[PDB]
Amino acid sequence: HELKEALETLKETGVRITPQRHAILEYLVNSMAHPTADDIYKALEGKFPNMSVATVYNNLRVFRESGLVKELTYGDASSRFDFVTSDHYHAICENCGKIVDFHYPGLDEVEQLAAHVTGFKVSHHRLEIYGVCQEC
Amino acid sequence: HELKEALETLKETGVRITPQRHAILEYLVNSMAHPTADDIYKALEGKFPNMSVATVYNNLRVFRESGLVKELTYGDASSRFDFVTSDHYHAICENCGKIVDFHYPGLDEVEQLAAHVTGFKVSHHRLEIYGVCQECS
Ligand SMILES: [Mn+2]
Ligand SMILES: [Mn+2]
Ligand SMILES: [Zn+2]
Ligand SMILES: [Zn+2]
Repeated sequence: HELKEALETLKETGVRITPQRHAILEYLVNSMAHPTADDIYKALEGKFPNMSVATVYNNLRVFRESGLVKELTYGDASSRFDFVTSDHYHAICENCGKIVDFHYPGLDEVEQLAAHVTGFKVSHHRLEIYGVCQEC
Repeated sequence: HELKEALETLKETGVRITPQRHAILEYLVNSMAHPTADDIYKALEGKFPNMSVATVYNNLRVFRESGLVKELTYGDASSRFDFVTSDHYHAICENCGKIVDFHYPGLDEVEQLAAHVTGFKVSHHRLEIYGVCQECS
């Protein structure tokens, strides 16, 4: 399980798992959205009455640092979060902004090709597909 | 041809070409960098003593709107600009931010595949490749 593994990964970097830090994870696993802190907040305010939104935004910043989630920094504005379940391409709606998952290998090529044509130690690549829902 | 065609396209949407508006283009064609307003500014302050940075930032915003240049919005603070041609790929330096340009036909595949697996009216795609120089340079 993705819970099981992730929970051990926290232990590994030190991070102790309080009941709320757990609740945030279980949510990130189950919710096949790409939620923002506030969606996590209002979903979990439960239940966790004394937890602030910044605190969500902090736990997430912990999880990010220990490679248990990616921060979709784009853009503006508020930030979205995936879960490094891996991996993974993003198709976004130009209108509502929803984020269907989808996979496509491969893929390299560049890495490999550009590495050739530019003389660059290629770290990784980012690929986004844009369109519309579903309408929306 | 580069200039010739572009100059005609301004004429097309109406936009009149003053000496400075011209100087900006010739620069954008010649400089196979992906300059920012300020690189264009300090390069052309010349020569064009009375033209402000915002003015550059405006003519470029004109050129953008009439599809003669793309604005590399990413990111944070300053914006980069690339004189549109065809059609087109970017590999970025994680250290100094240099932008080479490569080409990988193609393409698509998805676009097409995703369109199938998600039920989307796929407009376009964006692809960057990240690495390091060259060391840098
Ligand atoms: Mn995703
Ligand atoms: Mn380019
Ligand atoms: Zn939509
Ligand atoms: Zn570099």
